[PDB]
Amino acid sequence: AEREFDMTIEEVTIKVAPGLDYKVFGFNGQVPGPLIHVQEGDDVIVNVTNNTSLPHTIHWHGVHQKGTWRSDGVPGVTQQPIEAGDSYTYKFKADRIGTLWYHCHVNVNEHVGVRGMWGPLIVDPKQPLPIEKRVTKDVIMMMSTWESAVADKYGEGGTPMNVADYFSVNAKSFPLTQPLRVKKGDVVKIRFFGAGGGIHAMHSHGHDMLVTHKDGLPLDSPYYADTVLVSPGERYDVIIEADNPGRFIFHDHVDTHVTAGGKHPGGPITVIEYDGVPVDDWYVWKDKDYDPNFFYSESLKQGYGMFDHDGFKGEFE
Amino acid sequence: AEREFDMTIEEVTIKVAPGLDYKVFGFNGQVPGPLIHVQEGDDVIVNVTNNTSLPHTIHWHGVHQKGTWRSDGVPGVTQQPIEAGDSYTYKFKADRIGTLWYHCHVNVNEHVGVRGMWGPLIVDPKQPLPIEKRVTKDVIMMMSTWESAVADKYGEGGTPMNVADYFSVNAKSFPLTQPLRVKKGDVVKIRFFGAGGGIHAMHSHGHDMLVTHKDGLPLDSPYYADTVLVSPGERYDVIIEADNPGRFIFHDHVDTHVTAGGKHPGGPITVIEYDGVPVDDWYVWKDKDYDPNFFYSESLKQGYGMFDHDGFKGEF
Amino acid sequence: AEREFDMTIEEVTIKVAPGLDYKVFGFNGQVPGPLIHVQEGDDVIVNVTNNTSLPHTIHWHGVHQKGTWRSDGVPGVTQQPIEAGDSYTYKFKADRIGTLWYHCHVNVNEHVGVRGMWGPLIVDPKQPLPIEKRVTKDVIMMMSTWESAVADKYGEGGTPMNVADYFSVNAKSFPLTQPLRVKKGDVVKIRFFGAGGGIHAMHSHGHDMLVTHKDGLPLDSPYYADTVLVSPGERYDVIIEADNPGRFIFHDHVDTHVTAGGKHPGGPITVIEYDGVPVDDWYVWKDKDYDPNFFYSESLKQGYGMFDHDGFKGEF
Ligand SMILES: [Cl-]
Ligand SMILES: [Cu+2]
Ligand SMILES: [Cu+2]
Ligand SMILES: [Cu+2]
Ligand SMILES: [Cu+2]
Ligand SMILES: [Cu+2]
Ligand SMILES: [Cu+2]
Ligand SMILES: [Cu+2]
Ligand SMILES: [Cu+2]
Ligand SMILES: [Cu+2]
Ligand SMILES: [Cu+2]
Ligand SMILES: [Cu+2]
Ligand SMILES: [Cu+2]
Repeated sequence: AEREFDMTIEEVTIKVAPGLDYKVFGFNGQVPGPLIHVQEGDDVIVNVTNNTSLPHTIHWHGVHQKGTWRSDGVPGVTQQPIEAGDSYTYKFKADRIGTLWYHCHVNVNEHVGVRGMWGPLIVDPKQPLPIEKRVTKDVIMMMSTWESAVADKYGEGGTPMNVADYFSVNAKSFPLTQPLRVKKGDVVKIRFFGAGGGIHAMHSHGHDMLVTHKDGLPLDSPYYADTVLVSPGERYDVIIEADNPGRFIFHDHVDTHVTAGGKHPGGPITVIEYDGVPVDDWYVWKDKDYDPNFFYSESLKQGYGMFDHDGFKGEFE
Repeated sequence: AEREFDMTIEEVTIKVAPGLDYKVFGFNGQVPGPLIHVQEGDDVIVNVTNNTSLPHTIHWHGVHQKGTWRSDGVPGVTQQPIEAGDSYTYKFKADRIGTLWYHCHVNVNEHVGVRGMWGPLIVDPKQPLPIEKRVTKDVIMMMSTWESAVADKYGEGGTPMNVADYFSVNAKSFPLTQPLRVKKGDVVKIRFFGAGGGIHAMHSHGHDMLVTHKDGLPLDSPYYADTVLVSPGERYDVIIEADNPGRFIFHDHVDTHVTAGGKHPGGPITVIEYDGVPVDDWYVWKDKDYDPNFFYSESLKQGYGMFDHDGFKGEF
Repeated sequence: AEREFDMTIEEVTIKVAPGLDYKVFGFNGQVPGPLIHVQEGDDVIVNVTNNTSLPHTIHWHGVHQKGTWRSDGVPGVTQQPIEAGDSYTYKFKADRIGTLWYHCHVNVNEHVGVRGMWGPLIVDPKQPLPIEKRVTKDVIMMMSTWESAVADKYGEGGTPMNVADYFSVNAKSFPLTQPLRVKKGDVVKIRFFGAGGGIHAMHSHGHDMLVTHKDGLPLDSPYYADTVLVSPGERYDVIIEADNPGRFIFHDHVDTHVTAGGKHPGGPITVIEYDGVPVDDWYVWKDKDYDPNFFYSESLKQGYGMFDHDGFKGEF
């Protein structure tokens, strides 16, 4: 099918952590950018308008651009940049399946490293693995890092000289992240993305993960892990069988990453919360103001298309 | 079987490197903490007494806690922490096999990053791989990093603003590590652990490694490597066929990791020393004061239980 | 067959990036060092002369040194170092196949980290994989990092306290790298090496890579990837089918690595350029002074032995 989307690039401010507000260039004014969910073989058209003060592009990471290299999104290689106020249209066939993503390809150390210019692109295979058919909950986790010294200043950041002192999943740092709520018998697909410049060792308490896909393509030899290393650019898809009720933390095991501005706890932490487990008064997330779509799991059920999410939206000036 | 162990947490000082003594929170007053070795299916009970000034927990990494999530050891999530002076009992069924480990889950960036709050938990499958059948020597290597500026003061450390300037295997930096002594024909199982916050590229000279397990679970498709990347949390099990007599160094290949306080050589370095090879006058470890249990290989032959090692104890 | 050659170690200066000249210890005065290409089973003899002011060795990474451990190149473990002005002969059998490499093993944090003391050692297997038989272009990519503060300062560098602020493939930072020129239907073997102290996430636009070898040995279960993480000491071999004409950049996806001295773009970046794709006036490499052997692809076609490359030579 032909699927056409209109995307903008906006200057907004997002709250990454308690006391850390961050200026970003959000696709449709949010970080992570909108979920794009299409079927293998769809023809995709994306009309992009740059409502910011600086040039950008969009690169479609994992998309082969078969006969369509001029839509690859690389400035000075496949196009000139999309200047401030201008528009540009990308066209590609989604013939590469799996967990893909998209991100700016201008000034990437800064724009992708700390300005949140990225989002997920899910291409459903016409022939999914048998296990994929058992899945009852699909979860996106996009990890990145932040340099507080340049939070308020576009044009700086993302160099070896800077210090990454805050860490996140889907642009929030614990406790501002959200739990992953399941019930016994759920079959959970988690898609990990190394969206930023850091390496993240994602560990699930209480469960092993069956690693089934690397960069969106199914492994001939899947393997179990309790800790999956995710590095910039990569994706891993795993399956968790939710057959062990409890409250089980799920987090980046890199020790300095579970900090926020030098304080702990913080960083890419969630909790696998099973519905049947009674809540203790001392539980850190008792009475959490809950977002069921923090990992795009509700959007991923809503059919093909492009989905914004207000829990990811930042504030305009 | 039901296996019941008593553990303490103690404030002790350990020698990590020449030039670097470090204040740690040692399980049973040692770093690495004691080896816990049990069989698939055993019911484990661990009574913990906190003889330190700060709160802690113990999380059993890789243990599913099937029906026992309140023993998972996560403060504010599965329990309130064990306060200074207090005690707490963990109970779980060891139904997950393989190379597991245990560590504090309070203030993890500091307590696991630089205060030595970790140790190995080995669960023997009732049914081991055929490959494991041939093994004649079992070896534990737990890698971690240290920040000299906070060595004497609990309550600081483990952040991106700190500088990790010393590196170790089993809490020693070369030359204070120990050789891995083997004889021709040995079949050596090595279990690597990313116990601290760094990444370690473990490279064996003279030999390829067969990578057989990831996070303690056997791979359907094992593969050979001469360099295995180990990151925080992870474990890799490999097999080395000791069929190539010589002196073969075995070390982290991350270049800045083979330093100590800015000086080379240092860091996670050992030597595979084969029996019978003549020792040259200039050999760095000629006349080494040798500890045959530096990699827990003696303890690992002693059956199920909790094993302290005096070579790992700190001072009060 | 017996393969004997002569290597020297020279103090020279290379250009890593616009504005960054770097003092290195180049094998045969070049960085990457010379390509050594032999067949499985060959007997290799390397006569080394140190024409620098400091001691070095050469370690043959991946080479088992079966019955020849005294040629392993490790100072204080397998030999005394090769002092300034002296010579040393290495002898070994190339019985381990695939993508191997060689590097100094003295002061490695500096000498390998920032002084360019490394090169590729390719051992052709008697029984290549079928896909290897289809290869039309063989490509070596050795990644490393540079600390501009010590560019002029032998004896300094490669510690946690230093700052790696330039990044390269084959000792050049974009735009001083070279394009990977292919034609439609080419079958491209690329060998990635973690030669320096950094981690590199190598991403190919427009194409998936089939990962076929880890540290030079063939995987029983190869797998596709669009991003391959390469860490110090490791090698990965991949295959790209060149079936999608265009201009497709190919680079380290670690965000800070595509900088040069804090400026962007720079670092380990190349472009897969297909023959016959029309060239826009804004294409960054439209006027490139092309070196067809920047990835040793020509040398790799010229027989068994040691190959220098004038494009990698430094200035005395
Ligand atoms: Cl439930
Ligand atoms: Cu941008
Ligand atoms: Cu990308
Ligand atoms: Cu890409
Ligand atoms: Cu944890
Ligand atoms: Cu603790
Ligand atoms: Cu853990
Ligand atoms: Cu855990
Ligand atoms: Cu070595
Ligand atoms: Cu040297
Ligand atoms: Cu090496
Ligand atoms: Cu080696
Ligand atoms: Cu790219």
